[PDB]
Amino acid sequence: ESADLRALAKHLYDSYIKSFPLTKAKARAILTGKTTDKSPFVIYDMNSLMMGEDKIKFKHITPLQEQSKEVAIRIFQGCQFRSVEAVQEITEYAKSIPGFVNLDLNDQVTLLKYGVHEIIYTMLASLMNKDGVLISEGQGFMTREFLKSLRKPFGDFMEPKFEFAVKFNALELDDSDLAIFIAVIILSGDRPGLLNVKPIEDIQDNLLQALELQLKLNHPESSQLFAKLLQKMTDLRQIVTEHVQLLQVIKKTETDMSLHPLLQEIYK
Amino acid sequence: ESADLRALAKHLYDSYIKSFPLTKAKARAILTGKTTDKSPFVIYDMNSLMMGEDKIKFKHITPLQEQSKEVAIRIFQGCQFRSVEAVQEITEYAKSIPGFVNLDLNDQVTLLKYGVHEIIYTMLASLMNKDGVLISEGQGFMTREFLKSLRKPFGDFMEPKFEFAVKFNALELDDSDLAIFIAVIILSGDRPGLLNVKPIEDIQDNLLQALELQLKLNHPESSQLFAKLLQKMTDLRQIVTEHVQLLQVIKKTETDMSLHPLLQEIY
Ligand SMILES: O=C(O)[C@H](Cc1ccc(-c2ccccc2)cc1)Oc1ccc(-c2ccccc2)cc1
Repeated sequence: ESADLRALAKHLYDSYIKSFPLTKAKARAILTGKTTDKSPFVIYDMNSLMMGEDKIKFKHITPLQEQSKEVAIRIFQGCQFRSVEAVQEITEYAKSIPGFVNLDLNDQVTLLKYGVHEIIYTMLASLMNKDGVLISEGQGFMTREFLKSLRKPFGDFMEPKFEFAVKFNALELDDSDLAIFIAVIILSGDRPGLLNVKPIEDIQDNLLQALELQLKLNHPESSQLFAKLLQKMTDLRQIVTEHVQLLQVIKKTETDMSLHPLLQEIYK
Repeated sequence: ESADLRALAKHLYDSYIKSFPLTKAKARAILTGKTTDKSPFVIYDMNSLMMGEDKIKFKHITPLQEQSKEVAIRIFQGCQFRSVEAVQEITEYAKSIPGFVNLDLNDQVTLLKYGVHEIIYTMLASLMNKDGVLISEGQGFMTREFLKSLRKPFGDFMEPKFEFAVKFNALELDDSDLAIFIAVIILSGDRPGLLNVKPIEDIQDNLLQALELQLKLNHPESSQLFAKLLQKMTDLRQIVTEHVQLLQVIKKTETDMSLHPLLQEIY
């Protein structure tokens, strides 16, 4: 019966809300300006950056850079802390996924290990528009151009994201939809090291049906969306892959940089 | 209307047959399956390879392994020769997919250029099983072991395909299913340099609709088969991408040989 999928649809949207403070909806309301209830301070140049710390809560170094942790770093390190906070949230959302907490704990760990970032970059799409990405719970907004215009081993970090995001937001999906999609991303099974695929495959199979229907109802006039959406899961894999190697480059550049353990562990 | 799709699917099935000599069905019967009416010649040992040129018309080389060109290469350069026949077999099939031709000539070429490797490794899983892959018009059968016992680079070459294949075959798809699947791969749409996507996506949307029903009316007991088949295309995009990585190193090997250029152009 569908009614059960719809109920499952309802269940996941409900945990999504409880788990993530900045829903795509809050985010877009901030970007589309129209609803100028609260607009973001815009960081487009080093000048703005220093200013931003003033306007927004930035415990980083506002004044001089180079000799005391340059900008490129503080932004990257500032970025680090956000992923972690992202991981704690996604981890929190997984638990609410029917059947996820009853899987071999080892598996649960593997699913989060490989799922976290494809999910991080999908949610990130929600905070991005052709020209930039919201930061600090939406209080700020940092330009795509300003980001691309960063140092050699740091300016190449976001561009690929933006590209995936521009074509992804293209599908015009909303939170109710992402809720299930990230759930499907989590219960993969092609993950290296899994011990009991079938039980995992058995849940994802239920999620997908839930998605199929969700996309059908939420997007009638949108032909073949479900099919186009699953294919998007391929763009992610690449992004991650490019993300880790470019990441390795850093390890060598600045051996004085420290990768947050919760992230150091996840990577492999 | 389900009538037009059922038609489209049959149309594609009919074409796929005329274009592809060795069908899964065929290869299957032959493989680990029985149907032993003409058992295929096996190549499990460095010695079974040699003497394999006697029967099994190989249009590319004679058996000679003794300080006179290595085996790994002779085999590697064989997979190529065959893939090139493949490309042609695919080009014909591509040209029978409704709308395909009425597409910008540059778009057709682009679609073909990037979607050919994925189509191959998909069809290669037809001729494979966890123990080995069917060779030469299905006349032969080279062992997985042997391929894994090849040269250093040439070693971790086919393995990633054997693993993809095992998992792909698990889906237990038939030629009627594969036929529509191949088309969907071709008419992708997110290919670099395309000029006019709309017509492309429009035809794929249609092929995706066709595939869905196809799988519905042939694997009912199967669940979310469509979804799972679609997420297999990512494992494909990966096989091919990782295949240029193990192929880029080959350039750093056998290429600069004064006597062999007219052959380098062919590939
Ligand atoms: O983290 C974010 O919210 C954004 C988008 C983003 C970018 C990259 C990732 C990322 C995810 C996993 C590993 C590495 C990076 C995750 C999110 O990137 C930012 C970069 C800098 C800042 C920033 C924070 C404080 C002061 C100045 C800039 C904010 C966001």
